[PDB]
Amino acid sequence: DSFYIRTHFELEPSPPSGLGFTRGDVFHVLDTHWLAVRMGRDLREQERGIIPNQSRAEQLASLEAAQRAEDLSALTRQGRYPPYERVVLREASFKRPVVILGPVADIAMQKLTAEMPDQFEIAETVIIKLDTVRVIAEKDKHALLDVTPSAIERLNYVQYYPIVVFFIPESRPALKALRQWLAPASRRSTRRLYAQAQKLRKHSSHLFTATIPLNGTSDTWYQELKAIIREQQTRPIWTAE
Repeated sequence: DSFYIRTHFELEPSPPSGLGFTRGDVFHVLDTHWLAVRMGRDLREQERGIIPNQSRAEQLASLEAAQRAEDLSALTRQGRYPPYERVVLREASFKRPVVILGPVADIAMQKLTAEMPDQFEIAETVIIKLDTVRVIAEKDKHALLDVTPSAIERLNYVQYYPIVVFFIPESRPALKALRQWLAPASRRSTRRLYAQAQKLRKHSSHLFTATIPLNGTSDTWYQELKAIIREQQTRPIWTAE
């Protein structure tokens, strides 16, 4: 047989063929102890190898449960996901949340809702709740999110699959200029924000669905932004088969 599978328990790599996985990873199982291939955010096949069959998989999961006595295990329970979940690709039947990362999340989010109140609303955070995002997607709008990598992994896990856009700053000066021009009254460290972007790029790259170079003070990055949201909104995402 052949199909796509999503894994809901942890497994360590194993020499030479055995593949390791984490809650949320997806495998194109080529043949059925199963021959499988990992699927990256690219949707392009990556490491080829071996993975446990349904039966061994169920045991390995029961085991990992008993051993209990960004960790996503509470969601696997609250979601009632099985060790293996057969998935297929479909275009989202809802407007996908949009996560803006980088030193202009605030500017980007204000301009979007100001220009298009009917397609965008900022998700209100105090701590972010899924229901907040759900309520906004129900109004048929993109929920705009300013959140951590951890938040992003949770949304990916429950299959809201945000569009994640990271903005790359030229330099601390170049960013201070940009901010002074687009957020004149803003009182926030051009310094804390630049270093934050560096931290995100270093360790969080894997969660980005797009990056966009901040290269001046013109509307270009904002233009590319808008095009990228409308495009990736048509791209097929994983969903339960």
